[PDB]
Parts: sequence; structure tokens; C-alpha cells
Amino acid sequence: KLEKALKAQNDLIWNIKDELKKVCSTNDLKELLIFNKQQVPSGESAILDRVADGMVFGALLPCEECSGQLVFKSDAYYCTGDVTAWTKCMVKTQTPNRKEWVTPKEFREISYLKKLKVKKQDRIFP
Ligand SMILES: [Zn+2]
Repeated sequence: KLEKALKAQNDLIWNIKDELKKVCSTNDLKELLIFNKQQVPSGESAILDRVADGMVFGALLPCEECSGQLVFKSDAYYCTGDVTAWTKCMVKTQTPNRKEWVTPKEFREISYLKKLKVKKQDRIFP
């Protein structure tokens, strides 16, 4: 039933993208990626796809290894925190510590996405 599994992950991912579309449009879509510092032509259509993916499977939250915050970029995620008066933690993982990420007002409502189908899907990493 490996085939059935694949079709279930694909369908959950797509239903998710539709939902966010309702909460975020071409304009709101672009707003989210821009706060993330990204403006791409292969964007907004990519904004729905890659975003839904980041929410469910893995957008970066605090590390608290370093009592820090994970700030990442595509294909290099760096966590910086303060843990000691002379010691901090920096973690270099392509994918950041996966938790529910930062999403604008509208997108913020996304909390059901992950729980539904949160498999380790692909993020904005080319
Ligand atoms: Zn850290």
C-alpha cells in the first residue's frame, strides 16, 4: 500500500495550498514571502506550494539550545542563541528546527495544516 500512502500525502498537501489561498491571495501570498525576504517570479504560485510545505513539515522556531532563535535561509539555516555569558549555540542545519513558523495575520490561522499531514516535505531549498 505504498502507492496509497503517496497519494494521501500529495492530496493533503494540495488541500492545504487551497486553504491558504482562501486566507491569502496573490497579494497576501506575496506579503508572506516578502516578510521572509523573498520576492520570486516563480513566487506566488510557489508561495502557496512551498509555504504550505513549511508550515506543516518544518518552518523554524526557537532552538533554546542556545536560548536562541532560529533564523534560516534556503539551504543554510542558522540558529543563534545566548546560553552563557561567554557561550552561545549556533546550529547549522539546512532545515531548521521544525515547528510551526511565522506567518502573517491571515496565514497565522494555519495550525491545522501540520496535524493533518505533516510528513517531511520539501521547503524553499532548491
Ligand atoms: Zn541554537
